[PDB]
Parts: sequence; C-alpha cells; structure tokens
Amino acid sequence: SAVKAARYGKDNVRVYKVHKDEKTGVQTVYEMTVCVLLEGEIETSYTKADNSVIVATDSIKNTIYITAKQNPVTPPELFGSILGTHFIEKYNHIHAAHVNIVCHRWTRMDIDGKPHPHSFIRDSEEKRNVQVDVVEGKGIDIKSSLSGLTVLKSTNSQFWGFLRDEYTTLKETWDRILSTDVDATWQWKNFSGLQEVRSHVPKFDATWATAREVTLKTFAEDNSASVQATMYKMAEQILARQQLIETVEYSLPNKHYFEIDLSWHKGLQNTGKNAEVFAPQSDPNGLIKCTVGRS
Amino acid sequence: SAVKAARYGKDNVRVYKVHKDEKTGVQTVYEMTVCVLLEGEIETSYTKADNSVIVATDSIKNTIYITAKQNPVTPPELFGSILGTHFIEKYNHIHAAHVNIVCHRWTRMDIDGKPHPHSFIRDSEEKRNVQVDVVEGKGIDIKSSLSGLTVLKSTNSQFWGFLRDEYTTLKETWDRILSTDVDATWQWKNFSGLQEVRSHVPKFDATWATAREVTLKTFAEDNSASVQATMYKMAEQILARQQLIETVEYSLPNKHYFEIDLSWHKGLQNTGKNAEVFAPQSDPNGLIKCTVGRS
Amino acid sequence: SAVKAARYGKDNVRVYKVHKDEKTGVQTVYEMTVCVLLEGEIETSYTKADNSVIVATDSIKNTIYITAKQNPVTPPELFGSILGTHFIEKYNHIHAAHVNIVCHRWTRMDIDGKPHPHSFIRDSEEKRNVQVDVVEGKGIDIKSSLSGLTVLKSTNSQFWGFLRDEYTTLKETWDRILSTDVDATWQWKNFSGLQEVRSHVPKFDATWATAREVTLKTFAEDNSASVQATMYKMAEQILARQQLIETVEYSLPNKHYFEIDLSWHKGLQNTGKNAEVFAPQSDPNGLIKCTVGRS
Amino acid sequence: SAVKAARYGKDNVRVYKVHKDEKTGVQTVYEMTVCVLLEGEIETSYTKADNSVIVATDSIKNTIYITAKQNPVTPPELFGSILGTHFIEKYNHIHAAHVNIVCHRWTRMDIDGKPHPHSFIRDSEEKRNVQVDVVEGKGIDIKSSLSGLTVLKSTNSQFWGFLRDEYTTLKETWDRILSTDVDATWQWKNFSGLQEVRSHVPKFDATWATAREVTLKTFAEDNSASVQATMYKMAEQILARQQLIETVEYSLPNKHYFEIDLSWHKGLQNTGKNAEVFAPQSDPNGLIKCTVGRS
Ligand SMILES: O=c1[nH]c(=O)c2nn[nH]c2[nH]1
Ligand SMILES: O=c1[nH]c(=O)c2nn[nH]c2[nH]1
Ligand SMILES: O=c1[nH]c(=O)c2nn[nH]c2[nH]1
Ligand SMILES: O=c1[nH]c(=O)c2nn[nH]c2[nH]1
Ligand code: NA
Ligand code: NA
Ligand code: NA
Ligand code: NA
Ligand SMILES: [Xe]
Ligand SMILES: [Xe]
Ligand SMILES: [Xe]
Ligand SMILES: [Xe]
Repeated sequence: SAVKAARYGKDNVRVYKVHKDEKTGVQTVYEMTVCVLLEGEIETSYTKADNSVIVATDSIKNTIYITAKQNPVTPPELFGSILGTHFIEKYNHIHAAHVNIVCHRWTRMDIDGKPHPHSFIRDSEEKRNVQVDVVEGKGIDIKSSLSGLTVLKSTNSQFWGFLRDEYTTLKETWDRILSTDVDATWQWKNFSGLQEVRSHVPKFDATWATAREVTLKTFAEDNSASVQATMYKMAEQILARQQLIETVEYSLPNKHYFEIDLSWHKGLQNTGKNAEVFAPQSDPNGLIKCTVGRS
Repeated sequence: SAVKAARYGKDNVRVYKVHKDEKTGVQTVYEMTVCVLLEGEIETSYTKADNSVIVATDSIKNTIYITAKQNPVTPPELFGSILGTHFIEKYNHIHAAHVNIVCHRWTRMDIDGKPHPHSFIRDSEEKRNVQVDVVEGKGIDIKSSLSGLTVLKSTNSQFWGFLRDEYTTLKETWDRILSTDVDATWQWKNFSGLQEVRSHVPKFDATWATAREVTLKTFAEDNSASVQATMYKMAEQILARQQLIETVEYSLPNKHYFEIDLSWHKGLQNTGKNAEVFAPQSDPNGLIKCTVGRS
Repeated sequence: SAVKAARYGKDNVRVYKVHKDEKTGVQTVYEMTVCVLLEGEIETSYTKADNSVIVATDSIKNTIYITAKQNPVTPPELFGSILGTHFIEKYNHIHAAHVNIVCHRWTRMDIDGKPHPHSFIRDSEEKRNVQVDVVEGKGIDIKSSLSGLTVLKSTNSQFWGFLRDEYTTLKETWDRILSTDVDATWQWKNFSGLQEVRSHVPKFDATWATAREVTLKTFAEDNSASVQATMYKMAEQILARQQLIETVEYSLPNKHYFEIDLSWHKGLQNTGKNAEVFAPQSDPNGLIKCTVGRS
Repeated sequence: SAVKAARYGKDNVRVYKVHKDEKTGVQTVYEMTVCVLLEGEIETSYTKADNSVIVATDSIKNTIYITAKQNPVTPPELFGSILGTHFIEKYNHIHAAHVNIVCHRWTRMDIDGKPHPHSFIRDSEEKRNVQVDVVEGKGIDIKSSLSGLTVLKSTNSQFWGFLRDEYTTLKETWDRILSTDVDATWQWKNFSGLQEVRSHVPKFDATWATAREVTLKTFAEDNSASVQATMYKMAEQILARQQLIETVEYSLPNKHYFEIDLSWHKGLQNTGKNAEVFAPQSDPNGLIKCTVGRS
C-alpha cells in the first residue's frame, strides 16, 4: 500500500480582531472561523512514524493568530491568500495550503438613529466564506461564497409542466410559497500569486455585495417558473457584472410549505385561493444545484 | 403510588399564516412554533388505561391549525390566550392549558429602497416568545420574552473589585470585550380572561419593542461595571415604562473573548493596550440571572 | 424596583478525570459538563455596582477543577453535594449553590472478548445527570436523571378509545410503532448534609441502574395502551424498589412514524396489516409528562 | 453563459422499513435517511423554463418509498444501486443518479439476557453510510463508510520529534490522551451494473464489520506515534483484507484534552505524571486526513 493523498492541519480556529481608529474613536470588529490544511512531502509521517516532516497543528494555530496580528483580515480573500502563501514559502517541503474562512456578522448597532462607535449585533447567521487553495508553482485559486441567507416569498412562484408518469402525485401549481437557504459560490480566475491578489483587492467586497444584491433582487422580482429557472437568472447576472469570475455555483434547498385541508372541519376552506394557514415541512426537501460558466 | 402532576399535548407544531391585503396587494407572513400542554382530570389515562379522558395530541395539533385559520395570530400573547381558553372551555375535564409560542422572524425585504410586497428575509435567529398559562377559575398568566439577541461591545466594559481569595486567578480589568445572548422575560399582571387580554392588545407589541430598545440602548451606552450591574439597569427601565408588567427576568451568558499573549514570538505585543487579536471561547461561560420586581 | 431573585455562576465547564490503578494497570475515565450557580447576599452587585460580594465565575471554574482533583467524581450525586457544600461553607454571604452535572458515556472497549485497560467508546448520547441544590440550613436536595435514551418498538403498542369530537381525525389503532426519547428523573428525600449523602453512596449507582433497567424492560414488555399507561407502570416500579425516592418524573416525546399509502401506484398495499415502509416524522411530536409520588 | 454542471433531487428523505418473520415472530427494523440527485439532459429547465425535462423531486421521494417497498433495503450498497439504476433506466434523458444513504442504528434490546423480538435501542449516533454513483454506460461506483464513531484512549499515545521553529510552542510528549471521531470510507472497484453488485452482496456487511473491527483494535492496541501513523496502520489492514477495495480514506479530528496546572493553588500537582484532571477543548481541533491505495 501507498499514500495516494494526505492533508492535515487545524480546524475550527476562532479568531476575533478589533481595529481602533484613534482619530474618531470608532472601533470595528471582525470575527472568523479558520481552517488550514497542508499538503506536501509528508508521507513519511504516516508510513514511517517520521514526525520531523510535521509542522504541528498547534503551530498552525499559532501562525493563524500571528498572521492576523500582522496583516489586515479583510477582505477574507486577501487574508486567506496571505495565510496560505506563508506556509508554502516558509516550509520547503509543504507545497499546498488550503485555507477556509467563515466570516461571522457583527453589524454596527444604530442607537437613536446614529451608528454606535463600539457596539455590534449579530444580525443573522448568514456567512461570508472563502476557500483559498495556494499551490506552489500553480498560483492561488479562490472561491468566495455567501451561505445561510434564508428567504421566503409568499406568492409569484409557480411550478407546472413537469414530467408526469406513474410515480407522480404532485399537482401542478400557479401560485405557491417559495423558500430557500441560499448557498452561492463564485470562483475567481486563477491568480499568479499574492501581488496579483493584492492588485484586485477592491473587487472582493464589491463582488460579494453584487452577488448578494443580485440574489435578493432576482428572488424577489422573478415570477418564478421553478427554482432551476430563477437560480440560473441569478448566476447569469453575476457573471455579467464581474469579468474576473469564471463560474458561479448555486445550491438551493426547496423548503416546502404544505397546504392544510381543513374541509373535514365544518367545511372550512383553506386550500387553493383560500389557503391562509400552511404547515412548514422540516424534511424532506428539494435540493437544486447548478454551475454556470462562460460560453 | 399516585399521580402528583400530569400534563400532555403536542410540541413542535410549525405554523405559517399569510395575510393578503386585496387593496394594496401587500402580503404579510407569520411563522411560529407552538406547543400546547393540557392538565385536568386525566389521571385515569395513566393509572387505569382509560383513554376516554384523552383529547388526542393529534386533535390538539388540528385545533392549533383551525384556531390560526379563524383568528389573528398576532400579537402572540392574544393568539396564545385564545388557544388556551379554547381548551378549558371546550372540555369540561380539562382545567389548565399551557401554550408556548416561538415567533420566527420574516422581515420584509427592501429592494431598491422600497419595501417588497411579498418577499421576506430571516434577519437573525432572534425570537419573540410567549408562555400563556390559562387556568380555569384563575385567569390567564402571560410571560413574554425575546431570546437569541446576540450582541458584543469591544470596549466600555470593566470588571474589577471582586472577591479575591486562594481560588482566584482572574485579573482585574478596566477594559474588556463584553458579549452575550440576551434572554429577557417580562411577566404581565394576571388577566381575568380573554376580554381583559383583548383590552390590552396594543400594549403587547409596544412593550416588546420597548424591551428590545431598552436592552440595546443600555447595553451600548452603559460603561459597564459588570454584567450584573448592566442588566439591572435594563430591567429597571422596562418596569418604569410599563405598569402592567410585574417582573422582568434576564438570563445572560458572559461569552468570553481571551487575550492572546504573542510575546514569545519576536516580542510581539498583543495584550492590554496592545490587544488586537483575541480568541473567542466556546466554553465555559459565565451565566448571570436576575429577576427584578416592584418595591 | 428591587431584586426579587438572583443567581449567577459558570456554565458549560467540561471536566475529564482519569483514575489509574497501579496494581492492575487499568485506567477508568470520567467526563462531565458542570454548571454551578450561586445565590446569597449579592443584590448589591446588581443595584450598586458593588463587586465585593462577587465570587468571580472564573474562580468558580477553578474551584470545580480543584474539587475534582481532591475528591472522587463518582457517583455524581456525591461529587455535586461536595461541590455545592464547599461554596456555602467557604463564603459567609453565599447561602445556596445549585450544581448541575451531565455525565457523558465513556464505555470500556472489548477487544477480542477482553476488556481493554485504557480504551473507551462513546456508546450513545444517553446521559446520566444530577441536579443538586445545597441550601444553608435546609440540607441537600438531589434530583437524579437519565436522558437521551432513545428506543423504538415495532409492534405491541395500541391507541384506541380516546375522545372523538369535531376536532378529531386520528384513527384508532391496535398495532402501531412506539418510539421515544426517555427523560426520567427521581427525586431523593432531602438529606441533612454531606454526612448523610455519604452514608447513602452505594444507593446512587444502584438506583440509576434500576431506573434504567425498569424503563427498558417495561417498554419492551408492556402491551402498551398509551404512552401515559406505560410510563406510569415504569414510575410505579421504581418507587417500589427504592424507599429513599420521593417522586419519579417522566417526560416522553411520542416520535411518530406514519403509514404511507402507496395504493395510488399499481394498487400497492402498504397500510394496516400490509404496512412495511413508514415515514418517520421529525415534527410535530406528542409530549407526555407525569410525576408519580407515594399515596 | 452556459450550464457547466447541474444536479437536482430530494434530500433528507427519512425511511423506516420493518421485516416480520411469521415463523419466529421476530421483527427487524431499518431506518435510513436518503438523498437522490439526478443529472442528464436537463439544462433547458434552467435556461428556458422548460419543466418537461424535470422528474419532480416529489416523484423522486415517492420512488424512494416504492423502491423500499419492493426491494430489500439491506445492505445499503445494494439498495442504493437498485435505486440509482432505476432512474437511469426509467428515464431516457437522465444519465446519472447519485444516491447517499445514512443508516441509523436500531440495535435489538436484550431483556433478561434474551434478544427481544421487537424492541430496539439507538446505541450511539455512529452511522453506516453509502454513496452510490450510477452513471449510464460507466457502471456503478460505490463508496461505503462509517462515521460518528467516537473513541478515547487515556494513555499509549505520544507525540514528539515534530518540526520546531519560531512558530512552535507545543511541548513534546510521551504520554497523552488521544480522542477522535472516526470517519472511514472504503471505495469499491467499479461495478459493471446491478448484476455484478448482486454477486458481491455478502462482501458489503462483512467489509463494514472488518473496517469497524480493524479501526477499534488498531486504535486500542497501537502505541501511537501520531494520529498520522495510527490511521495509516488501519487503512493498510483494511486493504489487505478485502481485494475488491481500491482505496481507504480516513478523516480524523484530534480532539484535545489539555492539562490543567493547579500549582498556583497550594502547590497542587496536576501535570505530567501527576495529571488527573483535564480540560476537554471544544475547539480548535487538529484534522488529519489520508487516502491509502495499492502500490
Ligand atoms: O497526532 C498528532 N498529529 C499532528 O499532526 C499534531 N500536531 N499537533 N499535535 C499533533 N498530534
Ligand atoms: O400514546 C398516546 N398518547 C396520547 O395522548 C396520544 N394522542 N395521540 N396519539 C397518542 N398516543
Ligand atoms: O461581569 C462579570 N460578572 C461576573 O460575575 C464575573 N465573574 N467573572 N467575570 C465576570 N464578569
Ligand atoms: O422548483 C421546483 N423544482 C423542482 O425540480 C421540483 N420538483 N418538485 N417541486 C419542484 N419545484
Ligand atoms: Na514550500
Ligand atoms: Na374545562
Ligand atoms: Na454561606
Ligand atoms: Na437514462
Ligand atoms: Xe430561487
Ligand atoms: Xe449586559
Ligand atoms: Xe413509553
Ligand atoms: Xe487515531
């Protein structure tokens, strides 16, 4: 037997950083969860109990804190690239670093219509994420994403004209609830290294903001023919607005809300046009995915 | 042996309701999770296998949907009171109903600066809750609450002057991070029945809004001497603003963020005045509670 | 306004302890999660920012580790009583300690039919818990429990003869699946103090074992007329076997498994006597509680 | 823009099946969670709102229940292969089916030393899983796995001789706790179709059992030089025992238990040879992976 693939490192490293503006007194906080996994010439730690090739995962953890101390942590695409580059440059025998970062929301509070200088609220479990793969001699591959964005529209969703056979019971509908948790990933063109990532820094926040805005607007305004059709419209628009993106991937659950027939009880009408009370279903759920790229 | 206490019913009943304004086309959604437990002359179902006294939990579930169809579901204090009253009035041998309601946020989306007529976002896992106890001959006891409101301030929190003995290692501090998840409960004076609850209907939303606003403002503005001192200030203000509240209870975790000493690494300064990078601690956590009532 | 009630302390303190037998080489591990909340003359920390009355929650955490170092941690009833007593005796102004302990399973592995000396497996998320309230001048109140014991029987459960009215759709049944997660609590007679708790030490593990065995046997053997009837049989037997228990409380979800009618598809028979494939329901669930005491 | 990849289907489909032996009266239950995602000529549902190509996810759900009714559900490798084959054969334009199955434990209860005929216990959250990819013209690819197997050994784990540089604070150790949650996946050689999968049916349960046994024995008996070294030993043995496996992958968290220095308190000795009480760390954690194949 032989080692075909191996990676190891530290997961679930929680990091908080504060920036203090001395002029204005305004403080800004960042909180992330970081995972770093390394690859390289490390097979002998598995096969021969040779620990000499291991950069201890505890040291990886230290490195994350030190790197956050000495560098900006925003945008996360830049921080991840710095962190990944560090490992492949510092260690001769490490040839790839894989960095995943989940950014948690700390949104500045408004108190009496004014932005507070040092108080923050977690407005939703929506995350902004990055996956950065730094591979020696092959540059930096970055996938950026938003996840945990939960939305619902109460009308202007339809689903009819699907295949009907002996396995089908679903009725066609011209008016239903549509609710989902959005997972959207945009993959950047490969970057040659840290200098190139630095040169595009302003595009990272702007593209995140565009992806979010396009997702919300399209969801709200599309008279949706299906999850498939609506999500494709989202991805098409993101690609049109940022030339440095190669692909956009969406993964969307269809979180079902079922009509409840109450007619057994005194002829109460609660279906079709009269539907007011619905039963949200925890499971099962549709799951629809698509990756859209350029012609 | 004897039955000393018994209650039974249906938990985790998810309910969604939509209101459609025909004039404006505007839709408003409500989504809740409901639990109803009943008490009464039901001991024989336990001791004698006498099911004749059991209102099936499946029927309780049906009743929740039917009641939501025929009544407003907002404010939840009113809906819970209607639901609880139904059971004690309908069934001679049922003498108490305990209704818990968790309201989930569906906040109307703003698209291009305008409120969308039928699209909604889950902005945070913060909940608004009620517990309604309807007891035959003893009226209606309502506890209202907000929970899952997660906040952090990066300065203007202190903690010094605590007891120091041979079990103490904690250093006094004049500048720390304070972060918590707020659980706040206000208990209404007992209501004689549904007519009285209906007469106070406008106070329920207003008091929730006041409780939330007081919590946020006090947290942000208090130069906090301790969690204890800050939370007391919150509760005092809520009681001053709503005479129909008897008690206010807060339960607050102290979610710790630890300094990281980096001096071992090239004398890097990251403690005290130089602290920028911190390690959020998942556990353990302080837990501080208090119930404040009137003199 | 006035402080009506207050308690504070440290939650989620994870503790592991190992015992090493030098003679046999056998090691035994214990892992717990501990919460300690204190009450006493501490109102001024809330009302006057007087921290002098506060035993820091960080010190409480230290005390838990120190106490675990110097004392046995098993049975948890004894450990909790030692820990709670410590606080009320050490601190003049602290008059109550509330200690909750969750014990996690680390079951010794059998390798080739032999018990391994130092290797363990987490066989299920079932917990053994205690709640210990130590109140100065009023002794020690202990509630012991097991929770997270998940069981299912595929037949020998019935449910018929319940109340039928205009809210009822549930069909009577003479053969159904019954599945639940068992939460069972036995409350000990009040103990005068630590000496008395020590004198009953062997009863704690034995009664836990009896409670577990009675629960499992009764569940498996009862041709169940309802959850209510079966759980009462459990509680009755536990009270008969341990005179030092005053009350037994059970809280049992009814985790529903629904028949699936497949007759629409080529007349396939999958209901009643022909039911083979079922749909487990995540929610809603019945919830049935009862507290049984002595005549 | 163009669709580069697309798949859609139903996730989180809970299924329970009972087998009743009429001769012995013995019942056996199976409970699973199933996900089925399809690929094929379905791009037009995304790009042109052409639902005619969509097999509704609701129909996929129906198909899972119907297939479970008409076929054995064990071993899951066989059930998944039947289910995946169904979709590619039934629908001309569907060319790939991806089936994931999580099997939940329902272990027969022993009551008074005898196996009970119809009562079961969930002994741990350990799962047995399969991923089956059925691709038209390319056969059936099966990955089998166990996950959620949580173990700890209190000694006979070491970690020394790792790289030490200016980022290292970790002390070398010759005696530590090792605890992990095991995720192990074995990938079968490609099968030409359902006939071939059927011909190997007895190997599926046997290989699962072997993988489990090897994992437990090696963990318990290895005087571990590192997680890396121990896991490699596991994978090597599994490959030696089943020639039809091509690769074995392990993914293992290193769940840390930290010594607690208590010397500040009356010189109490709780480190090194005197370490008895430890602090389990919820995060961060090491994460170590490896894929082992044949020379
Ligand atoms: O077994 C281990 N492997 C590792 O790679 C490591 N890094 N720190 N501690 C460790 N333990
Ligand atoms: O055992 C049961 N008890 C109940 O109270 C009930 N209500 N519906 N089904 C039920 N089953
Ligand atoms: O605000 C606080 N209150 C407390 O009681 C405490 N104990 N340690 N740190 C603390 N902070
Ligand atoms: O939008 C939808 N897409 C689908 O593929 C589907 N299948 N059932 N309902 C559905 N809704
Ligand atoms: Na390198
Ligand atoms: Na009544
Ligand atoms: Na005292
Ligand atoms: Na096909
Ligand atoms: Xe969508
Ligand atoms: Xe606070
Ligand atoms: Xe039961
Ligand atoms: Xe391991």
